[PDB]
Amino acid sequence: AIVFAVLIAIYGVYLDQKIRSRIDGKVWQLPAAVYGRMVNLEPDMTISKNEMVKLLEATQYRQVSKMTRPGEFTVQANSIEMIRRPFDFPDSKEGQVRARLTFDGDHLATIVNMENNRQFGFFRLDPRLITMISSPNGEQRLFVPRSGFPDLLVDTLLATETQQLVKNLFLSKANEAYMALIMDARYSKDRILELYMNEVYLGQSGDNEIRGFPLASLYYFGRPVEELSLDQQALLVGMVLALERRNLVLRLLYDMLSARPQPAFMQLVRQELQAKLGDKVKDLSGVKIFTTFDSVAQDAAEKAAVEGIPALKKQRKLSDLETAIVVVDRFSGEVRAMVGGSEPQFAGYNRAMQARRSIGSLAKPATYLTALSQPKIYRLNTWIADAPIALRQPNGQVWSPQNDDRRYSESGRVMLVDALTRSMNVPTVNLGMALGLPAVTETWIKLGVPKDQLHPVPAMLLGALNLTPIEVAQAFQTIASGGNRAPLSALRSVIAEDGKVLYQSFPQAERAVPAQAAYLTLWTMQQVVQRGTGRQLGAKYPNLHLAGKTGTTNNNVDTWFAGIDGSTVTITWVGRDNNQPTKLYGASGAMSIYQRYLANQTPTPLNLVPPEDIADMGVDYDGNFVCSGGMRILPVWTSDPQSLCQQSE
Ligand SMILES: *C(=O)[C@@H](NC(=O)Cc1cccs1)[C@H]1N=C(C(=O)O)C(=C)CS1
Repeated sequence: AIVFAVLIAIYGVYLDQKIRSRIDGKVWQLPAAVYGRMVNLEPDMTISKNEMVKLLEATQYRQVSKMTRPGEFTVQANSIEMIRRPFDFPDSKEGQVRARLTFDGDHLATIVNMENNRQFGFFRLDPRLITMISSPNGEQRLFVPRSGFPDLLVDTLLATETQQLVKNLFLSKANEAYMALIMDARYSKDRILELYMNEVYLGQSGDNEIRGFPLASLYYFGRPVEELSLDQQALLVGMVLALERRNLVLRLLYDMLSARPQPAFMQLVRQELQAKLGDKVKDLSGVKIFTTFDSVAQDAAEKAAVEGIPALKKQRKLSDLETAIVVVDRFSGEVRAMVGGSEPQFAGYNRAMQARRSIGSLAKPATYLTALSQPKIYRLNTWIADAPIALRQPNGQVWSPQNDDRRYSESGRVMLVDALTRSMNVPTVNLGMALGLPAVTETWIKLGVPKDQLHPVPAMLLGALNLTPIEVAQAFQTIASGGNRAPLSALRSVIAEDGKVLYQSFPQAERAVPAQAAYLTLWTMQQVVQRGTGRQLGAKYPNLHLAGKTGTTNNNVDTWFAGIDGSTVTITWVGRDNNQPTKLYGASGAMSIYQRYLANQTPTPLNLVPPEDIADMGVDYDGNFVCSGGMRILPVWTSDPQSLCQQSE
């Protein structure tokens, strides 16, 4: 019965149909790749040699003595030499660039291409791959075409071992062998290994399969497939006793070689992807997600949390203590770092987005910002009464707020500037009540805090406002930018596999409060750090000229710190998940975590550029403006400083 060779031949044509429907189109449901911030280096930019090495190491760059592969760098007395690895940037796709970065003190002078010895207007740094968004299959892959793999890695694989391809692609011996002779005849020998190098099982991440050479190289070493050393190339081929198999591959093909994710930040990323695009993203294959994430700021914030919390737990003899750190861009609102606990590597509860706590004294700048927005009535030299308060509540209660020392000024008065500097409760209520709670509540709305959290009662002025550190970061960013509310974002762009722009971020800053009131509040916040509540930071970092504010709720249940540098707004919270005493203050708790965060990186000094109609004016001991001289110089929102003439008469 020669009929058999006809029904098996028609099965081969109906197998060639199946190897077409798959390979001609969607081969895999490639998970979405999440990338960090794309840093553009530029001549005259304020970055040091040490700051650049740290930035490089954080972006998966390895320090060497002589460069041979991309993603490597060398350190010299006043320069850095690097082979910037190829990256498919959304703006323009680039390749290998051998560049030299020459420094002059705290700033970069030149970025010169070592191939033609020419200067760069700006030089692009590739972003670090943070994580992959969980695939529906559970099979995690990162697609790279044939060419992307080095010739040595290909040869380490050929041999040991088309036959395997079909097994992992369509099967649960004769069936695959028939498919193998259908495959090899239809597609080129090089196309065959392209699919093989992106199919093979190489690892396990919980209950998510880590398959293919490009994702395995990063999942095991933290460096791309192109930049794999022969010993590492052998191990990746060998996995297709652990040290023994690496050496087993080495002997097959010597003695030297044989001797040799962000759960807090991703919550915001996944939440923003859902809000901006919807359910349309998840279906699409091989999506590229570009975030605002800073590897340098994060590693520094994690280190400050992992080291600071147990150091505070041993000093105050605490059984349990927790923290939350949110770093956002001063001007754009871009979220650079997010810490939701003392264990930022191993987490389920994100304190930076879920721990809704009383803000305390962090509510004070809203009151002074509302006051300073009215320059014809409220200035820095404005006298505020500091005497016993008794306010009527419905029905029979009397609210008598006190300053922390339960004391009042001998004169019964303080200047607005000192009241915020020292975080004095009594004059803050007096000022807040004279302006009225609806005026102070309106400032908060403009600062971008949630509307449903604002209850306009006298207690609001002192800190009866429950917010998460991210909502506090939004409020402080608005004051820090110079009075522009830039809605906080984790997403820069969302790009399809075919290079199609699905989502693109654009600036949407809104003028919330006047620039002058925001400056006057910021300059006053520099006084808290230098001479007021945050004085311990100001003594450690006097040249940074930080603008800050401490927070210490009633019964030491919460310690807050709102730190502002030249480039970032950092909100720190230190407290207990059981809402209990921490034996800590704003300065000793949250601020101690911020210093460590400042020491763990290189911060940008805050040089307040005064906006329009700002004049430095002299006041006498009585607080009255004087023409020439005065024992105190205060900046004033005025277009004609001859407020002095009117005052002197
Ligand atoms: C605001 O936080 C303000 N707190 C209170 O008045 C309630 C108190 C809590 C502990 C003692 S009184 C306080 N501001 C600071 C600060 O950290 O800036 C505190 C030192 C106490 S007054």
